[PDB]
Amino acid sequence: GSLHMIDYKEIEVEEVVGRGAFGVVCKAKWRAKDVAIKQIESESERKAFIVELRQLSRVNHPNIVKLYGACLNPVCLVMEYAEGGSLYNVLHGAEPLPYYTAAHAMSWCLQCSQGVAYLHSMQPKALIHRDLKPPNLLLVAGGTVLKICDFGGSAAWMAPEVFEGSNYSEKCDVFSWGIILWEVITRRKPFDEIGGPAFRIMWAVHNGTRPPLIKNLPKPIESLMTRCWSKDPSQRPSMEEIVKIMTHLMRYFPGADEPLQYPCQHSLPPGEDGRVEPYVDFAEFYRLWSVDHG
Ligand SMILES: */C1=C/C(=O)[C@@H](O)[C@@H](O)C/C=C/c2cc(OC)cc(O)c2C(=O)O[C@@H](C)C1
Repeated sequence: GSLHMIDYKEIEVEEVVGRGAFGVVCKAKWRAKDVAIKQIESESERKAFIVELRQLSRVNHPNIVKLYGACLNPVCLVMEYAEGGSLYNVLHGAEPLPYYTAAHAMSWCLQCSQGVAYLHSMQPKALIHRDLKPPNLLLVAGGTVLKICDFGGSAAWMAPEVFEGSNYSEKCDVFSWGIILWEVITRRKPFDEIGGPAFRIMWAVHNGTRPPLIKNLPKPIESLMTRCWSKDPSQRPSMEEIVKIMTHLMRYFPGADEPLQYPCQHSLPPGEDGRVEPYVDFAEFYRLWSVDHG
């Protein structure tokens, strides 16, 4: 895999757009176009920036944030600017929050599984993301196109074998994906009710706690979600299987290409009796499903 060699002088560093695992993300201008720059803040980040460089140099997929190139003085990654910001901000950010549909929710998850299945298909060795969560998922094309960034606060999406220090596989990303599917359908932060620190989430998840069940969730979606959540990573489906299932389910989710443009004030969490109400509405799914089946 190859990457551009860029002069920091060619970059017009604009405002800070966020902060990740290491470094800082700024909006910037490079070769008349808009970019996202992840600059180095401390000498300790060098090993991570280099590993991210060699990894992202071989990665080319529509659902993965494109790394245009890099600077080596100072060390900085020049990427495509995801104008729609993070999925976390769309779901849980500052008001006004956008309205979104069951079709957007399923589409975002399909697209995330498409990018992760590409990473897992990597030869000679599969690439594991290890930090799949809404802050690391970015949106473009009016909030309709999802792109994964920052390959590995995260305890709520972490597979129990990972924090157990156990030998884990690409099945840890499948667990995180299952949590994200619950999170987009409910528009709730997973394990928000469990007060911090992280060890309290880890203890609960390690003991079998999973997000509450969704009232009126279609049985095929419920089965997929809970299989992804399995304690035993060998019982979880592969990403290739999630892609196929999610692809087939989209026939009952039209409208995923509709940009996010509507204001939303639905933004009120009802209650918790072991079961939560979905934020999205499955009425149209059930209707479209009946036409095909009976
Ligand atoms: C991808 C994820 C990441 O580090 C997160 O911490 C993220 O939430 C920070 C924000 C990144 C960001 C934000 C915008 O618009 C607000 C646009 C972008 O292109 C990016 C971006 O590319 O972030 C990645 C470098 C990291």
